[PDB]
Amino acid sequence: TTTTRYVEVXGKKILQTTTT
Repeated sequence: TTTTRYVEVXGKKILQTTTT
């Protein structure tokens, strides 16, 4: 939960690029 990952969403996936 920091780098470029691909979580399962909308019954598929999606790229993330959020940070804390």
